[PDB]
Amino acid sequence: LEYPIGTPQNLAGMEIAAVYLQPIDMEPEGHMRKASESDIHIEADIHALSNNPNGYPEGFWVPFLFIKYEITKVGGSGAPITGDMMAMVASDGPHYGDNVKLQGPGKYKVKYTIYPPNAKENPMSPYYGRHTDRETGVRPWFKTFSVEWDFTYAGI
Amino acid sequence: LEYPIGTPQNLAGMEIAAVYLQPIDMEPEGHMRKASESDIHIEADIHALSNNPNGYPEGFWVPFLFIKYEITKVGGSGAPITGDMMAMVASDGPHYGDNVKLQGPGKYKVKYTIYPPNAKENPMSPYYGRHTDRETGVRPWFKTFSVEWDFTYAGI
Ligand SMILES: [Cu+]
Ligand SMILES: [Cu+]
Ligand SMILES: [Fe+3]
Ligand SMILES: [Fe+3]
Ligand SMILES: [Fe+3]
Ligand SMILES: [Fe+3]
Repeated sequence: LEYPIGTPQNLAGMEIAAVYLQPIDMEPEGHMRKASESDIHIEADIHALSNNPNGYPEGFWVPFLFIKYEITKVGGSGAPITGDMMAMVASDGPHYGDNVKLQGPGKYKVKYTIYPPNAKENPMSPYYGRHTDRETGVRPWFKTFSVEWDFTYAGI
Repeated sequence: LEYPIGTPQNLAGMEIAAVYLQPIDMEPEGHMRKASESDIHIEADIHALSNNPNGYPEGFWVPFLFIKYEITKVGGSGAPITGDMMAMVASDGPHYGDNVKLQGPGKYKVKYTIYPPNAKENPMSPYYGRHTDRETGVRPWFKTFSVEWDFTYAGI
């Protein structure tokens, strides 16, 4: 089962939603924190809106992005939980996610930093292209942006 | 306007169609053969079918694949034209494609070799995951396969 973190935010011709669930098992092994050592599996569900400037039809998953997360416990006496999400596929389709260990129940601040395919930070920069010619060309990639939400962790 | 290469073939829970159009200009530069040095831009349009075993909803583009192509001129006294396609986005959405120089008008044989994200040959093996756990898990990736077509090049 999936639990939402705030309401989805629409930016750069995309709908950015943040959900969480029980920790997961993934292939290749050694990328995700072990489920037994994790608290949640945090996800970034990024999908195209109508008239997306980079050629994606409505509802399509936006691939080859790189998402960095920052999770801070509201009022908590702990450091921010940071990490990088990974592109993966599940029963609900492709998404960006990571297995995370939290700092107990309470209110938390979540911040995602979405990097375009051409970003200096994006390892998949040389693997994904964009047509520029008049006939089949699309608009330049969006510039790196951040997105925040507040959520109450109860303990799932 | 795109021109078709035979009829699409349905394999491994996907619909595999081969098209071509005029050569393109792509960002980043230095990956595609120059449009002035090319004859066509060959594409592989791979989309999910209903009941796709790896979690893709119907119509969705299948990402992180690696496609190798082999183009032979029927009866022609020329070497086969080979290469690797690249994941890119255009006005019609994401796909795999490459700029190719043909050997004049005539009948041709096209052969694509589709590699799953976990393939030894696929550079994007450490970049794309798959849930394996009972609840959110999907079926293992398809095994590497080939698809062939015959087409008549008239000259764009
Ligand atoms: Cu995931
Ligand atoms: Cu292309
Ligand atoms: Fe393994
Ligand atoms: Fe294993
Ligand atoms: Fe999800
Ligand atoms: Fe196309």
